[PDB]
Amino acid sequence: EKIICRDVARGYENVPIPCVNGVDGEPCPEDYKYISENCETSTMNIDRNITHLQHCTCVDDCSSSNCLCGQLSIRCWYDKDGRLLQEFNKIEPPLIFECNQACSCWRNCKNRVVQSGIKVRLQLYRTAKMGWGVRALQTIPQGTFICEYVGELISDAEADVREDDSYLFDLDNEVYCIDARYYGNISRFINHLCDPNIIPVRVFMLHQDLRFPRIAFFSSRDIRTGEELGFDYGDRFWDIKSKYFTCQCGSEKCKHSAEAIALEQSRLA
Ligand SMILES: COc1cc2nc(N(C)C3CCCC3)nc(NC3CCN(C)CC3)c2cc1OC
Ligand SMILES: C[S@@+](CC[C@H](N)C(=O)[O-])C[C@H]1O[C@@H](n2cnc3c(N)ncnc32)[C@H](O)[C@@H]1O
Ligand SMILES: [Zn+2]
Ligand SMILES: [Zn+2]
Ligand SMILES: [Zn+2]
Ligand SMILES: [Zn+2]
Repeated sequence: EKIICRDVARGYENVPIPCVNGVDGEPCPEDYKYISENCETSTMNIDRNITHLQHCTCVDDCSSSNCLCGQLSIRCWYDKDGRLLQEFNKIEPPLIFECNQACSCWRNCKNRVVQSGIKVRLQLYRTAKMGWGVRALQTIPQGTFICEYVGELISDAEADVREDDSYLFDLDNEVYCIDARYYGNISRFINHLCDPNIIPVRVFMLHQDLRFPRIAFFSSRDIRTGEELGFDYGDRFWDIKSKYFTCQCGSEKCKHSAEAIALEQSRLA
C-alpha cells in the first residue's frame, strides 16, 4: 500500500529497498542495525593475505574455459548476462570462486556477479501471516543473483549460547555462523518457503578463507513481479522452532505446517 520507508538500507546498496505495510499497524522494523557487508564482533582473523588467493591470468573478459577462477568452480557458472548456468546444480550447489584483486583481469569481467551487489528491485513488505517478508518488484529470470545473506560472523560455540536463533545461517565445513539478529541486511527478512524460489550458494570473492564463505541467493526459477522470495531454512531450524510455531507458507508441498507435523505424528503409530 503506502511506502513507510524509502530505503531500509540507508543508501548502502546499489538500489534502494523500500518498506510498505498494507496489512497491519506495524511500523518499519527498527530493532536491528542494517549493514551491507558481514561484520565481526570478536577476533576472527579472516585470511586476507593477497598471496593466498588463487587467481586467473586472463586478459579477456574471463568468458573462456581457461579461466582458473572458473576452473576452481569446476566451470564458471555465470552466462554472459551474469546468471547461473542452466545445468547449475541447484540441489547441491558447488562453491563459486569469483575473480579478485590478484587476478590479471578487469573489474568488469564476467566472473564478478556477487561482488557487484544487488541489481534487482526488492521490497520489504508486511505479509499476511509471516510478519515481514521480501518480494520482487520486477520479473527475475531463473539464475539471477538476488542478494547476499549478510550479518554478524560468529563461532559455533558463540551460536550455542545465542538466545535468539531466528536469524541464523550455518556456514559449515571449525564451523561458523552468520547471525543476522542484531546486524543484518535485507536477507534477514526473507521467509521460509517449502516451495522455495531462491537457493543459497557459497561464494568466495576478496578472500578465500574456507571458514567464511559468503552466502549468495540466486533465483531457482523465473520469479514474477510481486512474488514473495523464500528459501528452505532447513531441518535444523524447523526441528527447533516447530514446537513454537508452524509453517504458514501455504504450499501443498508444505512439510512444516501443523497439519503436516500432525499427519507424520499420526502415521507414527
Ligand atoms: C539455520 O537455523 C538455525 C541454525 C542454528 N545453528 C546453531 N548452531 C549452534 C550452529 C553452529 C554451527 C553448527 C550449528 N544453533 C541454533 N540454535 C541453538 C539452539 C540452542 N540455543 C541455546 C542456542 C541456539 C540454530 C538455530 C537455527 O534456527 C532455529
Ligand atoms: C529470518 S526471520 C524472517 C523475517 C521475519 N518474518 C520478520 O518479520 O522479521 C525468521 C522468522 O520469520 C517467521 N517465519 C519465517 N518463515 C515462516 C514460515 N514459513 N511460517 C511461519 N513463520 C515464518 C518466523 O517468526 C521466523 O522465526
Ligand atoms: Zn579469468
Ligand atoms: Zn580470476
Ligand atoms: Zn576475471
Ligand atoms: Zn511450509
